Amino acid sequence: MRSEFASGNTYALYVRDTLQPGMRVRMLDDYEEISAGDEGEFRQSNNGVPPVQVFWESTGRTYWVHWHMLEILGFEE
Repeated sequence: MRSEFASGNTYALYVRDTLQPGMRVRMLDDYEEISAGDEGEFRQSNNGVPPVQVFWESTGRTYWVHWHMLEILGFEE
Protein backbone atom coordinates (compact mmCIF):
# COMPACT_ATOMS: atom_id res chain seq x y z
CA MET A 1 0.00 0.00 0.00
CA ARG A 2 1.08 3.68 0.07
CA SER A 3 2.65 2.88 3.48
CA GLU A 4 5.18 1.06 1.25
CA PHE A 5 7.91 3.20 2.87
CA ALA A 6 10.52 1.36 5.00
CA SER A 7 8.70 2.06 8.23
CA GLY A 8 5.65 3.68 6.67
CA ASN A 9 6.29 6.75 8.81
CA THR A 10 6.99 8.77 5.66
CA TYR A 11 3.44 8.01 4.64
CA ALA A 12 2.28 9.46 7.96
CA LEU A 13 4.33 12.53 7.11
CA TYR A 14 3.01 12.81 3.54
CA VAL A 15 -0.63 12.56 4.55
CA ARG A 16 -0.21 14.83 7.61
CA ASP A 17 0.91 17.74 5.40
CA THR A 18 -2.13 17.55 3.15
CA LEU A 19 -4.61 16.35 5.78
CA GLN A 20 -5.92 19.60 7.22
CA PRO A 21 -9.19 20.02 9.18
CA GLY A 22 -11.85 19.63 6.51
CA MET A 23 -10.20 16.89 4.48
CA ARG A 24 -12.51 13.90 4.19
CA VAL A 25 -11.08 10.47 4.97
CA ARG A 26 -11.91 6.83 4.44
CA MET A 27 -11.05 3.99 6.81
CA LEU A 28 -8.88 1.75 4.71
CA ASP A 29 -8.16 -0.84 7.42
CA ASP A 30 -10.50 -2.47 9.93
CA TYR A 31 -9.62 -1.70 13.54
CA GLU A 32 -11.44 -1.91 16.89
CA GLU A 33 -14.77 -0.03 16.89
CA ILE A 34 -14.09 1.26 13.40
CA SER A 35 -14.63 -0.91 10.35
CA ALA A 36 -13.03 -0.96 6.92
CA GLY A 37 -15.02 1.18 4.52
CA ASP A 38 -16.09 3.73 7.13
CA GLU A 39 -15.90 7.30 5.87
CA GLY A 40 -15.38 10.41 7.93
CA GLU A 41 -13.80 13.82 8.18
CA PHE A 42 -10.42 14.99 9.50
CA ARG A 43 -10.96 17.32 12.45
CA GLN A 44 -7.48 17.60 13.92
CA SER A 45 -4.30 15.64 14.59
CA ASN A 46 -1.39 15.42 16.97
CA ASN A 47 1.36 16.93 14.81
CA GLY A 48 4.20 14.56 15.60
CA VAL A 49 2.69 11.28 16.80
CA PRO A 50 0.44 8.61 15.15
CA PRO A 51 -2.88 9.58 16.99
CA VAL A 52 -5.23 11.55 14.73
CA GLN A 53 -8.68 12.88 15.67
CA VAL A 54 -11.18 11.86 13.02
CA PHE A 55 -14.95 11.95 13.03
CA TRP A 56 -16.44 8.83 11.45
CA GLU A 57 -19.68 9.47 9.68
CA SER A 58 -21.18 5.98 9.34
CA THR A 59 -20.63 5.22 13.03
CA GLY A 60 -21.02 8.75 14.30
CA ARG A 61 -18.12 8.52 16.72
CA THR A 62 -14.95 10.57 16.90
CA TYR A 63 -11.90 8.34 17.13
CA TRP A 64 -8.12 8.62 17.28
CA VAL A 65 -6.96 6.68 14.26
CA HIS A 66 -3.62 5.95 12.63
CA TRP A 67 -1.97 7.68 9.66
CA HIS A 68 -1.07 4.45 7.85
CA MET A 69 -4.71 3.26 7.82
CA LEU A 70 -6.22 6.48 6.51
CA GLU A 71 -7.44 6.80 2.92
CA ILE A 72 -7.52 10.42 1.74
CA LEU A 73 -10.74 11.72 0.19
CA GLY A 74 -9.85 15.36 0.72
CA PHE A 75 -10.36 18.38 -1.53
CA GLU A 76 -14.09 17.68 -1.28
CA GLU A 77 -14.70 21.43 -1.56
